[PDB]
This record gives sequence, C-alpha cells and structure tokens, in this order.
Amino acid sequence: PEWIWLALGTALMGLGTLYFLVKGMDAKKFYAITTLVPAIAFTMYLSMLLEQNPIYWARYADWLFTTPLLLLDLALLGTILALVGADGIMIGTGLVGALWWAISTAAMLYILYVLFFGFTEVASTFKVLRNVTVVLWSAYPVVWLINIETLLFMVLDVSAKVGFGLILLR
Amino acid sequence: PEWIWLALGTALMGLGTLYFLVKGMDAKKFYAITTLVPAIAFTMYLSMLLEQNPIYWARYADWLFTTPLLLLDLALLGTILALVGADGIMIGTGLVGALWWAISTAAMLYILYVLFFGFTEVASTFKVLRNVTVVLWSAYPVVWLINIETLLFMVLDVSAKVGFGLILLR
Amino acid sequence: PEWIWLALGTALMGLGTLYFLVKGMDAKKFYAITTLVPAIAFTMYLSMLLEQNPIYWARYADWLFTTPLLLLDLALLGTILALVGADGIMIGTGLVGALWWAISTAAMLYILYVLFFGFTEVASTFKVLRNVTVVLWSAYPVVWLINIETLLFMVLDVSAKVGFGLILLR
Ligand SMILES: *C/C=C(C)/C=C/C=C(C)/C=C/C1=C(C)CCCC1(C)C
Ligand SMILES: *C/C=C(C)/C=C/C=C(C)/C=C/C1=C(C)CCCC1(C)C
Ligand SMILES: *C/C=C(C)/C=C/C=C(C)/C=C/C1=C(C)CCCC1(C)C
Repeated sequence: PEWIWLALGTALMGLGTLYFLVKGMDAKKFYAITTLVPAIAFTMYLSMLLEQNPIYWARYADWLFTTPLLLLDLALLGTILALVGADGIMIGTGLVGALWWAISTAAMLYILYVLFFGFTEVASTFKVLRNVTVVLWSAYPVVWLINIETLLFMVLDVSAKVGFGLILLR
Repeated sequence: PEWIWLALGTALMGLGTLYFLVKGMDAKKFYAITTLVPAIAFTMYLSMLLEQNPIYWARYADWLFTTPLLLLDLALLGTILALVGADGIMIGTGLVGALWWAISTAAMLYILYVLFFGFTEVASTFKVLRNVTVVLWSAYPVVWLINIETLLFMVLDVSAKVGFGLILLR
Repeated sequence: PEWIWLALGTALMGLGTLYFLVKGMDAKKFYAITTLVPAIAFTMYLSMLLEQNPIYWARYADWLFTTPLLLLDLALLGTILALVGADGIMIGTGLVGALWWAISTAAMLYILYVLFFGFTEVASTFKVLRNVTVVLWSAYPVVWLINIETLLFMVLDVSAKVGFGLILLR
C-alpha cells in the first residue's frame, strides 16, 4: 500500500538534483547546499522504496541529514548544532517507540522560535521560509501521533524541498 | 540497582541546560557550546535510564558526542579531529569487549598531552581545566578495568560538566 | 584465508601514523590531515583483522571516513559534502547487497570529474594526485563486481595512502 506513493516520490527527488546541478553549471555557496538536499533525499527516498519496524528508520535517517542542511541553508543567508541534537533526539524516540517525543517538540519550537528571532528579495525569502517551514513540519508530530502515513510525508518533503529549492533559483 | 543513581543523574543534567540557556538570554560562542553539553548529556542520560549488553552503549554514544565538544570548548579559547578518532576508537573497544582499550589509553594521553602543550581569568580557566579533565577521565579506564559502575560514572560526568559549565559563567 | 593479507596490512598502517607524527614534531594544516588517515586506517584495519556478512562493513566504515579526508586533503590545497554523500551511498549499497552500486559509480565520476576541473611542486602534487586517485579507486568497483577480495583491497589503501602521505612530506 505505502509503495504506490513512494515510487512517485523517489522519481521527483532525483529530478531536483538534475535540475539544480544543471541550473548551477555568495552565489557559489547556495547551489551546493540546495543541490545536496534533493540528491540526499533521492538516495534515501529510493533506499526506503527498495512490516512496521524496518521502513520507518530510513525516513528518519534521510530526514536527519536534510534537516540541519535545510536549517543551515536558512541560517546561512552553537545555534546550528543545537537543532541537530533535537532532530537526533526525535529519531531516537520514534524508532525507540515502535521498534520521548515530548522533548522533540520542545526542541522543534526552539528551531522555529530561533528562526523567528533570526531573520527579523533575501528578506522576502526568509519571511516566506519561516512560515513555510513551520507549517510544513507541523504534519510530522501531527501525523506521527495521527496509505496515509507514507502519503502525507511524501507530499511534505517534496513540498518542503523541491518548492524550497525553487525559491533559491528565484 | 544501577537505576537509583541514574534517575538522580538525568534530573541534574536537564537543569544545566535550563540554567545556561536562561543565563545566556567571543562571548556569543561559549553559551552555545557550553549549553550543548548538558542538554545532549540530559537526553542521552535519560535515554539510558529509559542485562549487561544494552545499557553500556548509550553512555558511549553520549560520551562520544560530549567529548569533542568539551575538548573543542577547551581548545576554542587536525588537533581537534584526532581526539574524536580516539574516542570513537574507545567506544568500539568497550562495546566490542562485553557485547582494544590499549590504544584508547594511548589516544587519551595524546589529548591530555596536547592540552598541556596547548594552554602553556582565561589562563586561570585552562590551568584548572587541564587538571580537572585529567583526573576526571582517569576514572573511565580505571573504573572500566575495575551499583558502582553506574554510580561513579554518574558523579564524573555531572562533576565534569556541570562544574565545568559553571567555570564559563565565572 | 583473507587474514594472511590483513595482518600484514594493519602493521604498515600504524607505522604511517608513527612516521608522520614523528616527522611532524599552511604547513600546520597538512600534518594533522595526513596523520589522521593512517591512524584511522590502522584502527579500523586492526578492527577488521580482530563468514561473509560481518567482515565487509568495517572496510566500508574506515573507507567512509578516510575518503572525505583524502578528498578534503586534495581540495584543501558544497563541493566537499557532495562527495561524502556518494561514499555514504556506496556503503549503503554493498552492505545492502550481500548482508544500488549504479548510483555510487555516478557519484564517483563526480568526485573524479570535479578533481579534474578543480586543480586545472603543489601543481605537481595535484597533477599526480588526480591520476593516482582515479586508477586507485577503479579497483573498488572493479573488484567489487569481480584470498583476492582482501588481497587487492589491502594493496590499494596502503598504496593509496602511505604513498599519498609520502607526497606531502615531499
Ligand atoms: C526533507 C525532510 C526534512 C527536511 C524533515 C524534517 C523532520 C522533522 C523535524 C521530524 C520531527 C519528529 C518528531 C517531532 C519526533 C517523533 C515524531 C517525528 C519523528 C515526526
Ligand atoms: C560528559 C562525558 C564525557 C565528557 C566522557 C568522556 C570519556 C572518555 C574519554 C572514555 C574513555 C574509555 C576508554 C579509555 C576505552 C575503554 C574504556 C572507556 C570506555 C572508559
Ligand atoms: C583509505 C581508503 C579509501 C581512501 C577508500 C575509498 C573507497 C571508495 C570510493 C569505494 C567505493 C565502492 C562503490 C563504487 C559501491 C559498491 C562498490 C564499492 C563499495 C567498492
């Protein structure tokens, strides 16, 4: 069941890498960072594609890595390290749990709140970015607690990133 | 048995994060770094709290991470990377063993000796720091070889860090 | 069978660390980096020494770590991050497989091609380096697909690194 959605997903991700790379062929820093997310996402996305116990983690792993990257990206334009700890915390939990979350959410707020504090066309970018990220991530804890698991999540990352990447080109 | 001590421990660690964070609300760099240790320590400390095989590693994992941080912190005020290798070496061993140490100790001396070479109120700080660290870590290999396992270790980290953090505020 | 070769290997690696360290007692950066490879190689090399499933990974793990280091070293004199992803990809695969490669090779070309683009006595160094690396790594995918597994690989790392390190002193 979960698979229908997943195959879709991996496909899209790869594209991202192709596109960005292609496109890419201060400014110097961005291409790399933004390119790193889709590619990483793609490999782990396909990794995942390729009952309950095993599938879960991959997401976490990919998520882990793309997260700081995403956050770094955002901040780029201790703070930094703090965020990853949280994320690391989070994966521990979920995996711990079906195979804790309380603190994860605490940590999430931190990142979110810092973002808020932090930023306050580049301006445009961060403005949109902050809200984009906020709402985007909400599905995680929301869904977590909540065909669907996979579905939703799929949307989210692609939405999150591919959309996100586009902003940079913009 | 081990638990009595452990619950105690996690509690204290969390405090650290609260306090520092709170307090925090060149100087810029320190808060982050110092704040990162207690928080990380707390999460993994609680992770551990939450027969022989499983418990062991967590310590290692947390230890791993707080170590370079601690060392980085100290140096902050290749060198760097070398140290983590050692630490990584160390975890490999202990986990390998009950679930090698010889080289670990070799590596430990390196860090210790470098510290010595390195530093030779900031001055005060490093002076105390070096000896603090030296003696502190000695229990590890000492204890390792040696209720008690957990007990001692508990003391050590808190002693090591919470005390350590305090120095920075100072 | 594999062991004969392996014991040989670990021995040589350790030497490297001793030598470099010893020797070492812009220039500042190199010693560290170059010293880090042999030592790391040695620990994991011995780790490996100390039927099919278990042995494999260690190599990967060590490989993982020495790789970016090696690459970083080369570049030192996003780019950076990209490369590790690939490597990470690669380990996933091989381990996935006997315990994917297609993309690994794709990634390898990237590193290789970037090198090419990148560099185009320091000059000498990179010139030789690029070809050295290219041919060296070819055995990996070659052998992978291909007493021998262990044999060949052994040669390669030592050849790769110990030789490589020497270049720096040079
Ligand atoms: C490309 C994917 C990205 C950028 C994913 C980011 C994910 C998070 C911040 C997930 C957080 C989670 C928690 C709050 C812990 C338990 C529930 C989770 C796992 C969904
Ligand atoms: C907050 C905790 C910290 C900063 C811990 C640091 C720990 C070490 C340097 C442990 C080293 C160990 C060895 C020498 C290998 C086998 C014996 C160990 C594991 C205790
Ligand atoms: C000191 C050892 C070093 C620097 C090793 C570097 C290794 C690689 C770049 C290995 C790549 C591999 C693939 C192309 C994936 C499946 C086949 C492998 C595993 C050999």
